[PDB]
Amino acid sequence: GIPKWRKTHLTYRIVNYTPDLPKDAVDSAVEKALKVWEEVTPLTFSRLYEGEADIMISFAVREHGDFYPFDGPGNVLAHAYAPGPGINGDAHFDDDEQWTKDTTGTNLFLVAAHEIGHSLGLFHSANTEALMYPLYHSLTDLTRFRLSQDDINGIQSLYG
Amino acid sequence: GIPKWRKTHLTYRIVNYTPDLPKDAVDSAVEKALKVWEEVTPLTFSRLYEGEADIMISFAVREHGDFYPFDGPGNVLAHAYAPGPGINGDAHFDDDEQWTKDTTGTNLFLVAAHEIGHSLGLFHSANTEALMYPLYHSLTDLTRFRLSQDDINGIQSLYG
Ligand SMILES: CC(C)C[C@H](NC(=O)[C@H](CCc1ccc(-c2ccc(F)cc2)cc1)C[C@H](CCCCN1Cc2ccccc2C1=O)C(=O)O)C(=O)Nc1ccccc1
Ligand SMILES: CC(C)C[C@H](NC(=O)[C@H](CCc1ccc(-c2ccc(F)cc2)cc1)C[C@H](CCCCN1Cc2ccccc2C1=O)C(=O)O)C(=O)Nc1ccccc1
Ligand SMILES: [Ca+2]
Ligand SMILES: [Ca+2]
Ligand SMILES: [Ca+2]
Ligand SMILES: [Ca+2]
Ligand SMILES: [Ca+2]
Ligand SMILES: [Ca+2]
Ligand SMILES: [Zn+2]
Ligand SMILES: [Zn+2]
Ligand SMILES: [Zn+2]
Ligand SMILES: [Zn+2]
Repeated sequence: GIPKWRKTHLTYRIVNYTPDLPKDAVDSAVEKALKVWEEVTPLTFSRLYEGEADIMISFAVREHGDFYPFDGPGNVLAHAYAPGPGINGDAHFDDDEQWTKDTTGTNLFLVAAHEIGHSLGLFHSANTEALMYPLYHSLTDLTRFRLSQDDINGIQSLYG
Repeated sequence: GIPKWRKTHLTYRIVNYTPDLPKDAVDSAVEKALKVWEEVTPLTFSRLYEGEADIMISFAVREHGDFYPFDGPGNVLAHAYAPGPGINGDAHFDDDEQWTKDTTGTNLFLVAAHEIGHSLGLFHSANTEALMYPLYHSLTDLTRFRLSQDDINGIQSLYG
């Protein structure tokens, strides 16, 4: 079993942008989310501006080309696929959500970090404070965010 | 993508039993859980008493031969793998839980039905009342259980 990338150097591409935030803010959020994982593993990510990258990142609403259509405001916020070729490893964000860079609304960085966890092969955690918990919740202060030991052990068991 | 069985006739085997309930009660719970899905799809399940079946069902505690050890009482109640050969499609139940046939404790039938959903290729639902919701909750009256329309649409989109 054990679904994981057979390589440690991964590429990603931000296929399109959400109009909720300025371009630079989307880039920063995605970059930060990736750094969260690079800090505790031997993985590195390189950005591509064309073609197909291992991790294709996009914002879409309702039916968007795959088997799982989004559901409008609320409920499912995004979805990501486990490691593998093609659609696998990709992360889609529901643009019917209002993506933010702060504590209000739906914070892009927080959700992006979680989705990338799935793209790397992680399942959910039972720890209510773990990044990989199933339900989203906003933080009072973003600087209070940190990976729980559960998150670290999980990703390290897969890579190193 | 779309992880699903390439066949509609599946076999299952109850590899071992939990001492929490009498044998006949475990068989009944598993049988009922399978019937839940047979009622809304063209799938059929046949029981095997030896060798490897597509869906291997077992009760275990802590480290049990796979990559994901159980965690003692509470937290993760069980885990099942998506369709595929070998360990894929299998469902493991944490025996550190007290499995019951009624509304108290951890109801085996309810959890088994959910796990089988995963074994068939389903992901979680955002509907708090759907069988495929991420968090377990006991019912006041078992006869009040029924698949939500979300559960039905999901399994039917995969099979028929
Ligand atoms: C019952 C759930 C639907 C509830 C819903 N949750 C989601 O939307 C999740 C949110 C993920 C998340 C969790 C914790 C933190 C966090 C924040 C701060 C922090 F400090 C720590 C952690 C951050 C992000 C996104 C998807 C859902 C995948 C669903 C299953 N599916 C379908 C599918 C299709 C294709 C591929 C895979 C899959 C697949 O898995 C995922 O889990 O990745 C939720 O909370 N909604 C919500 C919350 C508040 C307000 C409004 C709505
Ligand atoms: C944050 C969660 C951990 C919380 C926890 N949830 C679980 O344990 C789930 C329970 C499933 C379930 C949900 C609803 C109903 C129901 C009941 C009545 C009804 F009317 C309708 C519905 C029935 C069953 C089982 C696993 C967890 C998979 C975890 C991720 N992992 C690891 C992994 C390893 C290998 C393979 C795959 C996977 C994989 O996915 C799964 O989702 O299948 C919970 O609730 N605990 C709890 C609740 C109450 C008291 C004590 C504890
Ligand atoms: Ca991909
Ligand atoms: Ca949504
Ligand atoms: Ca939006
Ligand atoms: Ca199997
Ligand atoms: Ca447990
Ligand atoms: Ca037990
Ligand atoms: Zn999608
Ligand atoms: Zn998730
Ligand atoms: Zn297991
Ligand atoms: Zn589940």
